[PDB]
Amino acid sequence: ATQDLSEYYNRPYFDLRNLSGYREGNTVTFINHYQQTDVKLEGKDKDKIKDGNNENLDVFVVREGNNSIGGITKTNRTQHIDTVQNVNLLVSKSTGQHTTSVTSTNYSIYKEEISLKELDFKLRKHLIDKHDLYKTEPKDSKIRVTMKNGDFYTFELNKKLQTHRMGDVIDGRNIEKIEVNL
Ligand SMILES: CC(=O)N[C@H]1[C@H]([C@H](O)[C@H](O)CO)O[C@@](O[C@@H]2[C@@H](O)[C@H](n3cc(CO)nn3)O[C@H](CO)[C@@H]2O)(C(=O)O)C[C@@H]1O
Repeated sequence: ATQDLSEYYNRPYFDLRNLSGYREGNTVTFINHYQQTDVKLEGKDKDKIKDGNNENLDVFVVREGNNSIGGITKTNRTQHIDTVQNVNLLVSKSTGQHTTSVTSTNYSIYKEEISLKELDFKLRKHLIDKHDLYKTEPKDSKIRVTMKNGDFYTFELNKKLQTHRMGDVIDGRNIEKIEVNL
């Protein structure tokens, strides 16, 4: 399962921007000058995308198992050459009963609207790359994303993000900080 988790979060992802998605049923189809991708609506995403053509979407694609789940957002209304938000990321690791660390960095946000799919996947890749995630059993460790209004979103690192959450989106301007406890 840990193996499975690392295989999943090590997969490539594709960050598509400002294109059309065509909803037929519970599937949104995207076409690139490179790939056709079919994206499943499994959650509250089902309630916002219109049947037929939807313009000016972005989508965060991870091939499952060219099928991906969720990760669809409104594209940015304006070009933001500067970032949308700077977010303190705070990782805490206990390399034993004797030693604890905190890494404290800046996570830039470039999207007005971002999916949980994107946060979950990117943070986990980060954590794999720089903090040995999934070299050990994850147990109880969680990412937590906290907003300015105190609302929060939890990602449990012992399982994949729940498919019904992949299409949930938040306002990237209102993310306050991100905290992880390995
Ligand atoms: C609503 C809000 O502002 N935050 C709220 C979040 C948030 O609604 C969801 O993350 C959106 O996807 O949910 C919290 O709880 C989740 C559970 O919602 C989620 N869940 C439950 C089930 C089955 O009943 N399937 N998924 O499970 C996770 C942990 O894996 C969380 O508990 C959250 O993310 O923290 C509560 C939070 O206040």
